[PDB]
Amino acid sequence: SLIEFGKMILEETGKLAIPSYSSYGCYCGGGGKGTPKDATDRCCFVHDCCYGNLPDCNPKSDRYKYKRVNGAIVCEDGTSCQNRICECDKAAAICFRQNLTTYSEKYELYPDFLCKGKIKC
Repeated sequence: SLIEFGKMILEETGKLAIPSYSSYGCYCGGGGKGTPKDATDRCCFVHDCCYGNLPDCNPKSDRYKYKRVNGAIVCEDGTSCQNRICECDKAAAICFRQNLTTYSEKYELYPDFLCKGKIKC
């Protein structure tokens, strides 16, 4: 769930999911159209695609558990949806941490009409 995702993001990056990653670019938050603007946005695209691979799961509300072993994120065992959701989210958090040096506030509240283009998962 967004509660766990939010916590991963904060832990990894030192940034609050809302609003740093909830209105960024074309895919972070309410994405769904266009070419991703930068590496962070691409992280959101991949994350959207990962969720899109689980059409009978409910990633926003189904809670999972995770722990850290030596700083690394480890998804605890739960149902099979919880497992897959967690791996999607873990990958996004690490993607965000990897691209922190190019995070650009100019993409915050990015306007919808500028999200142009096409990109398949």
